[PDB]
Amino acid sequence: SNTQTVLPFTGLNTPSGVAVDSAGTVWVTDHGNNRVVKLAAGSNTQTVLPFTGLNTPSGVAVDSAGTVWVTDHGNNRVVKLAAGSNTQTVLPFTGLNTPSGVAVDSAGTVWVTDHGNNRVVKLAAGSNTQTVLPFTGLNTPSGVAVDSAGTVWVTDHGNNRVVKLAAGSNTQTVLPFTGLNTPSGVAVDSAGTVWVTDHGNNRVVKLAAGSNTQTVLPFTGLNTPSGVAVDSAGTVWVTDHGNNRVVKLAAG
Repeated sequence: SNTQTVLPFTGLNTPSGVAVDSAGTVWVTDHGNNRVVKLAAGSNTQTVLPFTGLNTPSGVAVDSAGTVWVTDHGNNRVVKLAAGSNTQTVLPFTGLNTPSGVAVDSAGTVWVTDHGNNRVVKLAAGSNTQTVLPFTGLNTPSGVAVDSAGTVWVTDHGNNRVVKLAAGSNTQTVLPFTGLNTPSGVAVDSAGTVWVTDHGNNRVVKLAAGSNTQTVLPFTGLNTPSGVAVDSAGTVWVTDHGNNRVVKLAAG
């Protein structure tokens, strides 16, 4: 489409990340206000999740159970709230430094871009020992997305590239995006399409599966877009960080 919708969040400051579930509820890390906001599917009024003590939260992920995970960037930790709960838990990652993004799958595995350590880590559900993924040469990685097959995509911000690892692979693959600058976030669908917030170029790009054709989505008025989420229909949500707003565009 050529119709972009501003979601009725209020009072955002430098929003950093966005997640959308299968019901169409939208969660946003409202970075500059140290809070996570939500627009429940069917509602026109946001709520603020009962996390406590966040500092510059950088990213959010949600599963089908409605559990919400947040990279609490300024406190070097990842926090979680189960649906209905008013008290968060802290995941047993170790040695994180200003983590920038998070993704989860249906088994409960949690992946984190450990930005300040130039690495990506994961916790299998139940694990007390994170795994360092076999990426190499990352610089200030900014975001992560996973699919149902366990493939992981990472925006390697400092090197202007997107890298992926399939489950069981120990060889990283650099995707055929071109012309990226300081890319900030990544999203994927189950058709293999990859979307990136190409922050430095104020644009959102799509890489089509197979053809590897790269197109620019016709958002308008973006500035320093910070994060992205997609649904199965190809609707794309973007945290338009420089304008303190969240916008969406339906496919085509």
